[PDB]
Amino acid sequence: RPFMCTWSYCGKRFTRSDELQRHKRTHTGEK
Ligand SMILES: [Zn+2]
Repeated sequence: RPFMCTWSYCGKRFTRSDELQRHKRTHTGEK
């Protein structure tokens, strides 16, 4: 699965691109 978050500290792979969008959406700060 070519879906991995860029957050190194995160250390978690994904199966859907949408996940990273929303998950990363709150990886830091708040936005
Ligand atoms: Zn992540």
